[PDB]
Amino acid sequence: EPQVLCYLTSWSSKRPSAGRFMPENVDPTLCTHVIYAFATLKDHKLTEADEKDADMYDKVVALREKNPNLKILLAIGGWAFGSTPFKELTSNVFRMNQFVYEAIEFLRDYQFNGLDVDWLYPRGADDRAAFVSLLKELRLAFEGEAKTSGQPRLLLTAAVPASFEAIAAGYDVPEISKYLDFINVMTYDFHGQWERQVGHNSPLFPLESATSYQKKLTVDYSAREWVRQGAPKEKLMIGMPTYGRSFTLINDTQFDIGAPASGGGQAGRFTNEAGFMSYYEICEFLREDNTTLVWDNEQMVPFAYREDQWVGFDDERSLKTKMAWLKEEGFGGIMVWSVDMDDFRGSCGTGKYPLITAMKQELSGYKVKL
Ligand SMILES: CC(=O)N[C@@H]1[C@@H](O)[C@H](O[C@@H]2O[C@H](CO)[C@@H](O[C@@H]3O[C@H](CO)[C@@H](O[C@@H]4O[C@H](CO)[C@@H](O[C@@H]5O[C@H](CO)[C@@H](O)[C@H](O)[C@H]5NC(C)=O)[C@H](O)[C@H]4NC(C)=O)[C@H](O)[C@H]3NC(C)=O)[C@H](O)[C@H]2NC(C)=O)[C@@H](CO)O[C@H]1O
Ligand SMILES: *[C@@H]1O[C@H](CO)[C@@H](O)[C@H](O)[C@H]1NC(C)=O
Repeated sequence: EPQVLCYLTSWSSKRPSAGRFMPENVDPTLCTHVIYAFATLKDHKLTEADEKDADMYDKVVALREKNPNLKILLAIGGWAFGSTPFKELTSNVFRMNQFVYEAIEFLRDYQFNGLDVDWLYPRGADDRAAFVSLLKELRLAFEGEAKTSGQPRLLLTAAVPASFEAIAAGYDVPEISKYLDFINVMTYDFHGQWERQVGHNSPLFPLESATSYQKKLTVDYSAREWVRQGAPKEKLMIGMPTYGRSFTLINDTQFDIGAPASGGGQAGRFTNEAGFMSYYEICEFLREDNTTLVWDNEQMVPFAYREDQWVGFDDERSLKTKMAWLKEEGFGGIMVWSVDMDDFRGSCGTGKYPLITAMKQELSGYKVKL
């Protein structure tokens, strides 16, 4: 029963032209869960991050109206949110607990199936405990709300980093595994525009060339590191990106892995952030005159370059290769960032939703067992 958790970004509705994505562009039979990103905290209380995000929460739910087994979650936090609103939330108990109690109310008001807690990232010994405390009080209050109210319990999931260094620094893995329904490993952003050398967003395996250090910055090593630190395989949802990480090359003749980069690459027309492109933006890039598509047979992922623009991404083949690895490793399913950056319109010339469809196909008939 492999689970497929799909993140829906709220800000995708603000995209121009075709890029614009709304909750009813979602194929309600694709994913097993849809997670809406993100909400915020208004004085340590879970709330809408924008005034008529509200009607969107209502639109993203009632995807259930056409798939009643579909679970809809609300996400809190994310990258831009930072760590500060979480240290505050968890600095004292009345604050944290009244957040829990009121979040349930909030969640039930909108008829969300659960909460995805995305604190990026706890660091150090007291952040470690605050994170476990937060997860414990929420999970326990959820359990205890189900038997006072008599409804199916609210779900508790959390997104977690890939880096082994990040795991040690902020994550008591046996403890959070205990309270989380689902552990969403963000096995992407291994390399990107913060770096001055070309590297791939999401390599499954490393180059044989690689330093022992970077042999660790792979989907395979990361997911396994989590298993090593206590994580139950059936709760491990391995992250799958539908975007690629792009670079501007210092020199056009140097396009290989490790090639010097001045920084991020040209923003896509619709996502408007230099450093990455959606998959439908990748497709246009591929269609352009003399773009060179390269398959990395060691890393099992593709990248492509034209002139001084270089992008490493996931396609149908690499994602299926990862599904074969995941079934072989016995993981409980996948997490997708994000449903709105897959080619949902089918403009790439393949099917509609070609990336998530590919992963679905390869997961068919897979039962996770122990
Ligand atoms: C090996 C190692 O240590 N590597 C790290 C590397 O991990 C670090 O990169 C960061 O990784 C984390 C995952 O661990 C990324 O956060 C995840 O993944 C999602 C995709 O990257 C991320 O989506 C981003 O969310 C932002 C909001 O928090 C989006 O900002 C939005 O930008 C829009 C313009 O483009 C704007 O209109 C919106 O208003 C704005 N939204 C908000 C709320 O402000 C951003 O666009 C989006 N990126 C996308 C969609 O591609 C999620 O936040 C998060 N998912 C979760 C929590 O479930 C994070 O993105 C990575 N950071 C960067 C800068 O790439 C890296 C950082 O330097 O360090 C390495 O060492
Ligand atoms: C690009 O790199 C080559 C070496 O591969 C070098 O000879 C050339 O001068 C460079 N071109 C520039 C910096 O414009």
